[PDB]
Amino acid sequence: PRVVFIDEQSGEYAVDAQDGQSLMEVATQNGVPGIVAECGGSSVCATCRIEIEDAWVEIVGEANPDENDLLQSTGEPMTAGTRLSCQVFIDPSMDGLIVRVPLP
Amino acid sequence: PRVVFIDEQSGEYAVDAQDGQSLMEVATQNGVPGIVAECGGSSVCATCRIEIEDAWVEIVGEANPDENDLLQSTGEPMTAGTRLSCQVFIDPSMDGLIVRVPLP
Ligand code: FES
Ligand code: FES
Repeated sequence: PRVVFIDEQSGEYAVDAQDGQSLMEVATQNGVPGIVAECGGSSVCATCRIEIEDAWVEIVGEANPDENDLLQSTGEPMTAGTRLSCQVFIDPSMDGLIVRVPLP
Repeated sequence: PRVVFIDEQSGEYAVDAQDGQSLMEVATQNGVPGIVAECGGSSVCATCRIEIEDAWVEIVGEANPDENDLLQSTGEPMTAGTRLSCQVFIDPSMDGLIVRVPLP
């Protein structure tokens, strides 16, 4: 599936993901700046945090409870589309997904 | 990933799924009774309906707008877990997923 990453300082990365890859894996494997897997997908580091662009927020689904716990406690206020990219796994429904990378 | 289908009359089917299969595709390919894909995954026939069970309800996420609309229009019972299985796609987070198959 096609996944787009908004670097709102520089433009949109378009990557071709495979099914079952986590969003964080598709970013770190395609050199998308701003996503780092410090804790390796354990919902501790919150460094992989991404923002689902509005149209896709219902598709992707709200954050899991562990995500919601972490994202409401570590740093920036979360919104409807805020997710840990390590918790979002690519699948056919997500072809064309647009996500924004919280950046500098 | 492992998926479990409850026939509440009969027991629990256990199936090994692959990433990127829809849950409906998992049910129909492994002979899980009560799941029919009449419209073939276009959110019309609603004969693929399931109910996510237990703590999987947050993991999978609520129904998408097309599912909610269809489940409203057809008067189908909808709980927090109610999904069109054709709209739910297997990915690594769902290993162990338990869903209820509404049966007779
Ligand atoms: S990689 Fe640490 S929270 Fe996602
Ligand atoms: S197959 Fe018809 S709505 Fe799922």
